[PDB]
Amino acid sequence: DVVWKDVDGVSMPIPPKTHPRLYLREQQVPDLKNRMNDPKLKKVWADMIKMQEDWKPADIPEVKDFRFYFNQKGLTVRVELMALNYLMTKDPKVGREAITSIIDTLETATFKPAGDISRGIGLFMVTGAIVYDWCYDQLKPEEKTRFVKAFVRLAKMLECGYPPVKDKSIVGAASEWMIMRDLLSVGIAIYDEFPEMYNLAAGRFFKEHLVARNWFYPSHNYHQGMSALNVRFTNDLFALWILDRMGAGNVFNPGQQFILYDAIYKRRPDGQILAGGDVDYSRKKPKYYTMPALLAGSYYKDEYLNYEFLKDPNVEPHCKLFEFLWRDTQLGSRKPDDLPLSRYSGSPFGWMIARTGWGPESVIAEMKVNEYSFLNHQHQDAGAFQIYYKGPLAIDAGSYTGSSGGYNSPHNKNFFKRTIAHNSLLIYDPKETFSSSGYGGSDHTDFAANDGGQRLPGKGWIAPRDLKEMLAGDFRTGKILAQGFGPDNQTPDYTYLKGDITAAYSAKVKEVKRSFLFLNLKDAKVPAAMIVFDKVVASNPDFKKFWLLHSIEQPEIKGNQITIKRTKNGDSGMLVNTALLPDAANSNITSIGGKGKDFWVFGTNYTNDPKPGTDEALERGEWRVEITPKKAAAEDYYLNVIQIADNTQQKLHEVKRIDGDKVVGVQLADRIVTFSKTSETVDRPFGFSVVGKGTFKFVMTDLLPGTWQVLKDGKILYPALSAKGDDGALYFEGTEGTYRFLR
Amino acid sequence: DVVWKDVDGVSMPIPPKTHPRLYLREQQVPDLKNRMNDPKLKKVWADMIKMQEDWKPADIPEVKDFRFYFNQKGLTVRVELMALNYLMTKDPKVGREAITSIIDTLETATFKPAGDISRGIGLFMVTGAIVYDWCYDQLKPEEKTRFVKAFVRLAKMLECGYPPVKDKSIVGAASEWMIMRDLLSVGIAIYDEFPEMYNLAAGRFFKEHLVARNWFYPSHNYHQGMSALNVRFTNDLFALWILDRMGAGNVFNPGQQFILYDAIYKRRPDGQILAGGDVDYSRKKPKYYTMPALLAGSYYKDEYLNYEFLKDPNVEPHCKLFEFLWRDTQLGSRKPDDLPLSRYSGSPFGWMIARTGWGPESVIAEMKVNEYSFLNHQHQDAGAFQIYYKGPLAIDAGSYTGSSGGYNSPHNKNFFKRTIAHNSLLIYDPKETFSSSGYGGSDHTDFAANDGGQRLPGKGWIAPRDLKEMLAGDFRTGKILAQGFGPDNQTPDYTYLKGDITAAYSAKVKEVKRSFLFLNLKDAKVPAAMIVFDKVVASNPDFKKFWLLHSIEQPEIKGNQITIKRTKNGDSGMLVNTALLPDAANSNITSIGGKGKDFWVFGTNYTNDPKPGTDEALERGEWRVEITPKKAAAEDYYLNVIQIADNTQQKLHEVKRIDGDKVVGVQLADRIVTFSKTSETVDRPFGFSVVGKGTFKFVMTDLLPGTWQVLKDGKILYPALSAKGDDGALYFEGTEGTYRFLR
Ligand SMILES: CC(=O)N[C@@H]1[C@@H](O)[C@H](O[C@@H]2O[C@H](C(=O)O)[C@@H](O[C@H]3O[C@H](CO)[C@@H](O[C@@H]4OC(C(=O)O)=C[C@H](O)[C@H]4O)[C@H](O)[C@H]3NC(C)=O)[C@H](O)[C@H]2O)[C@@H](CO)O[C@H]1O
Ligand SMILES: CC(=O)N[C@@H]1[C@@H](O)[C@H](O[C@@H]2O[C@H](C(=O)O)[C@@H](O[C@H]3O[C@H](CO)[C@@H](O[C@@H]4OC(C(=O)O)=C[C@H](O)[C@H]4O)[C@H](O)[C@H]3NC(C)=O)[C@H](O)[C@H]2O)[C@@H](CO)O[C@H]1O
Ligand SMILES: [Zn+2]
Ligand SMILES: [Zn+2]
Repeated sequence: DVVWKDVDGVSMPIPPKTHPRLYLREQQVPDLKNRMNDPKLKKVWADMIKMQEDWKPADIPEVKDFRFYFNQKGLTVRVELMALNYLMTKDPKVGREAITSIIDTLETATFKPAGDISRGIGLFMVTGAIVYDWCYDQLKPEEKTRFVKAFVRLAKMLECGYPPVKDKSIVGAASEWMIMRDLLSVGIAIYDEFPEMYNLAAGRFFKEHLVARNWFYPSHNYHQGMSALNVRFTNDLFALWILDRMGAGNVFNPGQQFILYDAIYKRRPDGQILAGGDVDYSRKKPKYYTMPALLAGSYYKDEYLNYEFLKDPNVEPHCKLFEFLWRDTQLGSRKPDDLPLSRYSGSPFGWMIARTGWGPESVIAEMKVNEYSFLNHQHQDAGAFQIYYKGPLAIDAGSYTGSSGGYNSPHNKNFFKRTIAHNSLLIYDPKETFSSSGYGGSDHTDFAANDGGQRLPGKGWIAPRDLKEMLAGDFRTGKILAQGFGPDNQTPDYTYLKGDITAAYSAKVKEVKRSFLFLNLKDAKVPAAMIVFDKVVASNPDFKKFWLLHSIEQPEIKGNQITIKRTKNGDSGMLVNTALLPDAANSNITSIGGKGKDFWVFGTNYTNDPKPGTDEALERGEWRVEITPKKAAAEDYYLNVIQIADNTQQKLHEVKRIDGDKVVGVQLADRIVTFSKTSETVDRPFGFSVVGKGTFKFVMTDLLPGTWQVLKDGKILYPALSAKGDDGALYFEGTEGTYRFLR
Repeated sequence: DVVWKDVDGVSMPIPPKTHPRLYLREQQVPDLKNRMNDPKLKKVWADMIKMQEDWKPADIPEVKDFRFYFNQKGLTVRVELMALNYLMTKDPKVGREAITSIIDTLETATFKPAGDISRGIGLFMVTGAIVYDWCYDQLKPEEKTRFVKAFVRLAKMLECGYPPVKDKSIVGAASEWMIMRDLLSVGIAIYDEFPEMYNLAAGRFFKEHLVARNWFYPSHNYHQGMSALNVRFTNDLFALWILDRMGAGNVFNPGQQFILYDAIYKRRPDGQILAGGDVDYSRKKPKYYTMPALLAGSYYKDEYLNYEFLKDPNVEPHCKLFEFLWRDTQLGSRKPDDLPLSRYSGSPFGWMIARTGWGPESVIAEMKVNEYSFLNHQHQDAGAFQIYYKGPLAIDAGSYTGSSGGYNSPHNKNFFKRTIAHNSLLIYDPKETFSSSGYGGSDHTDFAANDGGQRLPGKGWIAPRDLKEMLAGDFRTGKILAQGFGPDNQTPDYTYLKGDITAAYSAKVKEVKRSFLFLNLKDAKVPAAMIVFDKVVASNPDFKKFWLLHSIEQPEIKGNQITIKRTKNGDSGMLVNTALLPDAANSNITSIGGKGKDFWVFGTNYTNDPKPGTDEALERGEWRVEITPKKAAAEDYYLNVIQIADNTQQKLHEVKRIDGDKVVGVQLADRIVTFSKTSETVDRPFGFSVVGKGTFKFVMTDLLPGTWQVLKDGKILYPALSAKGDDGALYFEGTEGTYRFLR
């Protein structure tokens, strides 16, 4: 491998004194002949031969944005294949044709302003880098200088600038192609003649990008939502491949392999993915993570991810070369069916995804804390839950695009990215301000709507530059208190998550806690249920509290019982919530929605109608239920029990609130769940009563870790059970009677 | 109940303006008639009638120490029964007889200096308290003043002094009868006429005693060894009963109920208890915790503890009255047989006791970290292990008393209470001092022997006054890193404990870690095994490292195998330890022992031969094995595998050391166990190979909590398993092959 040296205060690999070193080294060159003859890889080579053809004037848009370049055609493809051919034959004149065909265009290329033009520019730099490195020994001394100058000229055009001192290192445009693929690629190629570019680009990557990613990688997830995952993660994977193939091995935390597992857990039976962050909706074509699946699966030799890639093994034209260079065509492939039904993502996330299966009958439930906010495409949705069953039931509302506009739309700023769009909690301080001066790249606004929701972190709702700035700022939004699933790893009866999300809100609250308990009921009539226990303490009793439940179609409210159904688009799922706390005498349950109220925010509706032929299921939503206390008080508690079944189901389980000693709980089906009445650690004896036939499965939470003793009807049932630290919980089986717990 | 009021800066209950309030209130008085007619409580009443008889001159010792008074006879018993009779009949002249019979003696009683005389003095005060309170309405005004004065005179004689400002509040004489029973009792009785005594005595209890006990109670154990448990804990239980019966409810952490469970777990099949702290040995009569079992069992209505009491329901004479007053004769009783085979005691202890059963064939293994030292009767034994099977095998060596002397003996100071007496670790710094100027009440010595062991905390090896001083001192000796047992709670295949005990030693070390893994092999030929993995980093490579294994009889050393047998006193157990690390080329294994070397400490043997007719089995020990590296180095590791079986078992389990990627481990029987090679958190992929037939049970420790993936032979075995925070472990079954773990 390469030598690692301290450059500008950081340990970094130095590009080896050898060519090629871009995307491969000498030793992989002889294998190109074999990859060429590989059946699997010859469609992709044929594709590249076809890309050599120039655009047809009748198809060339007037605005050539990133899509025009990413759909790479013509000269740049031709020179790349000459460079490749020179690699494989070393015929001097082939290397000459490559160099002479690209040099002049590289020097003079101009790019009219347009959507993400830096992507087109950067791709043009990559073509130059490929030739420079692959045909290096054919370069004349003057040609070397000309390339360098051209490379600098182009780099100055990028959003990150050159030096690359602009934008952000965890999110934003600089967390995409420009540094991790483009600048890096060129830096490596021209290092021997002009080391500055590498020193600067890789310097920022190693100092900032790598540090931030290695920080959250261990919890196997990403923070930009289910769409931005593609572009953002794809680029992490480019840096991974580029530096590895350069000879620096793997520079990322190996946990990087399992990040995409999240996308797998979130796949619906209808080809789409569970919502999260900036996303739009469609029902016309399945959603794919092709490139990340290719790069991650082929590097880490992961069959689950390769299965993901193989669903649609069709890369964007500009990435075809990298599939040809890097794809592992001998790697096996695995359906997700044998994967455990729940997966936990820890700090700084605190996320649980829980399923009842892997097919068309599976319930898919998401529960989130959010210890930190990464902003950009992430939403202020700490504490949010989302449930899908034969259709989206408890939904993550709003849409990224629509009639309102794009990223900068009032809809994004005032609803979509805000708490009120999610199944979370609102405490309304009428005098609270929400500074948004830093949000977006244009059409800025000083303040966003007051939604009674969570803070906008950063300098006017704008992401920090790096982890350094992030940790020193106000981006902490929560603290994971407890978590766990069991008793079986494979098919857990329950999935538990608790967070303190006080830090997500302003000083308008003193304490905001949420405990999720999802139940896999192992039952046909009623496959699943979710229990949500909330403690909210406002600094002013007069700050109105809201508990939100979003849906597509209009909910039915009958007393304490809310029914949500899917009846469209082939969806037939149903959701029924029993409101337990506050009690009947202190509970107001209302629904807001329909046209003019689908995106309602204390006065104003932030209209965002679907663009033509998009979101045919209206998953952006139209309705929400609001539960609010009748009486103004500082401290309040929410207790809600959601059941999930087919919409034709008439008889669900009856729910009982359990009132015991120091505990409040729920009993439905054959399950019992308890929480501390004040949602604090129970460090003293407590107890409650159970009435009902058969055997029940108990989950007791909020318990001081250590040895507990369980008595029933005055007699010892379990002489000693252990509550553990990660969940602070007890699980056991038992029948009806009066229970006592000793600690 | 009573009113709680804040006296001298603490919240504390005020004695009610009513009599009686000592040991009972009006409402329990009518029940005394029933208790009198209770069959179970008649023998105890008859006993008390017999105690009324005075000593016979031919039996009165010339030194009347605490035993002379605790074996209470004569006048004081008579007046107590007259007070009791007055309670039950309210015949004015009975109350008068009680008062007039005791008043003189109380005023003039003198006590010649002798062993723990404060115990006799305090008992005399209790008799006065009983009369004063129970016969209060018969007291003349001048008699009240006389009592008060007499009570003060007597209280000034106590070791704690009066005011009770002397000695210690977590250990020592002041953690016995004098405050928690005696001063407290008198204070309550005379509160209306002289509240100072209660204010002062209860003051210290509530400010100091209670705070310290409530601090460690939650982990259900005690810190003074298996003998001092009686007197020390009994007195905690007196304060419990006295304040409760006064009307203040339970002032202790309810965790108090389960402390004695420890004694139950440590009971051998021969009637004795596993060693720990200051203890002596006998094989003539079973060991009992009668009084603690009585008070704790009857107060908390615990059948397990009542069973303990009923084994020998024979209370010391001076405690007969309290059995009559407080014993629950209707309470049920339980053998320990249904109790889980392992029990964990957390902070500030970090102790695991693990068994294979509850009868004559049970192995009993103890594993200790020690996060703090309480001194007094506790030993400097952080990291120590002890194993019993059909006899004491890996022993806790030395003896409390013997030819050397008592508490102050050179044997106690230089061996018994020191690391070298235990199965732990030594790092010999030849220039280290061990200050002992504060140890003991007499015959003080400035310095104790250098045993290469653990520090002597406190001001010259003397306990702190209270928790306040303790936490601010140098009494921290360890940190629990991980713990756990499973997979089944009832009959765990493994019991795991890991601690960093660096703080137990001086700066002569940088790092000292010990991981215990006990295996219940569920096997007739070889019931159990213990694996011990040690990391030791010295500040000077030249500081000789020792790994200790103590035994009664002479060990056999054959290469890397050490065999220890019991062949005496009906004991037939055997221990075989396979030394894995250091390896053969860096391992020295020697034994020291026999006469002149049984208590050997780098130059000197601290002889302590048994007193006549004591320790028939010589459990004080005679031998130890020392394992030391051949080469001087700063960092060293010990890996030792102990198997346990009958001394007739000829063939044991073959032991294999597992050398893998980032991990070291053990394979024996059907068990696989691994540790981080540096005993650090493994946060990267790791692997190793397993060769052998059949299914194996795996326990991988030192892992980063999160989702792990297990492959073998290059294929997915387990797609996702969860290592939890408390144990940092993975557990699963598998057959032979090449294993790889991903995180
Ligand atoms: C740090 C920070 O907050 N930065 C903000 C920028 O993020 C933001 O820039 C806008 O970012 C969006 C974006 O979604 O990333 C750009 O949208 C364009 O690129 C995306 C992703 O490639 C396109 O989206 C998708 O289309 C498809 C598809 O057609 O199949 C696949 C993906 O799943 C889907 O998400 C999107 O169509 C592009 N839109 C264009 C070209 O108009 C914006 O271009 C970009 O401006 C700025 C905005 O002001 O604010 C920063 O603060
Ligand atoms: C804070 C501190 O460190 N204080 C030190 C004192 O603890 C210490 O005082 C000595 O403490 C011992 C002790 O063991 O507690 C006293 O021993 C006497 O009392 C104990 C308990 O009642 C007797 O022990 C029991 O004997 C029997 C039995 O008779 O069947 C069974 C029990 O299992 C066993 O524990 C012990 O026998 C008593 N002594 C005698 C001679 O009979 C000492 O009297 C007491 O001095 C002092 C010592 O200098 O040092 C302080 O620093
Ligand atoms: Zn959202
Ligand atoms: Zn000891």
